[PDB]
Amino acid sequence: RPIKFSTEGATSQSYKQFIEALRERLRGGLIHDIPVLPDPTTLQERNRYITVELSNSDTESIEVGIDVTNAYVVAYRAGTQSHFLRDAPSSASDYLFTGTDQHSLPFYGTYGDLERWAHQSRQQIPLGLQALTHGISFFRSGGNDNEEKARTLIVIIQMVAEAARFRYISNRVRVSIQTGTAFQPDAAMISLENNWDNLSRGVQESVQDTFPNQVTLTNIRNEPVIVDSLSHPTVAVLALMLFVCNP
Ligand SMILES: Nc1ncnc2[nH]cnc12
Repeated sequence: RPIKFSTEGATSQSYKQFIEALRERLRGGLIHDIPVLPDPTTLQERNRYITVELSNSDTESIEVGIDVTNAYVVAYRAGTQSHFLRDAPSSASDYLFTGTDQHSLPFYGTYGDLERWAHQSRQQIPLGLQALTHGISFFRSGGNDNEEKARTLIVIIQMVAEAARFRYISNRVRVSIQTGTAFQPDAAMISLENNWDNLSRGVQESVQDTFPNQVTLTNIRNEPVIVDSLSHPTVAVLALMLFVCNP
């Protein structure tokens, strides 16, 4: 029962509905009124991995497998063949795409390794409906180009997983789809991606609404904004937290 998103005639609303469905499946609870992913140590492995279907048409689609403990993309599938990130958890292949031939990709799923293999940083790689359409077609074609494999995963990871995590990012992608205008992730988006764990930890370890360790983000105007409390307006950007601790 994959959660589905189609690029064909995609709209602001259809993308929003996709992210909302993904967020609702990923949610394991609320901490300080903010959704949090499940604690991996008490999660049953049969409940750990979910699939998203990304389609360009009724006859051109791929699937991506997601670890609900951290919203990580750990694998993708085209037809009878699947491909797992080098650092996919051992159990991922026991539950995802088990009726396929499962291959191991040569790169880790980290931005560091993906950017290394793509020979491009996140800042350089366009996001938006055309980028996603192009990536779906590339994975469905089965092309062996590892540079484009890494670039394509950078696109999918941000338009699916980072979008699920951050309201700022889902909205930015929604605008791209609405307007038909591709975009490069801005410094605010990059800083959110880079600080998800730190923000999740700040919220969940907060004492009287104040973070034990402060978090430095960058704002839409390339200015650095310090976040140290639950009341910081930038905290409203968190749609899903990584589980760190119960408060
Ligand atoms: N593979 C991945 N999936 C989701 N978020 C990520 N952030 C960095 N790598 C990621």
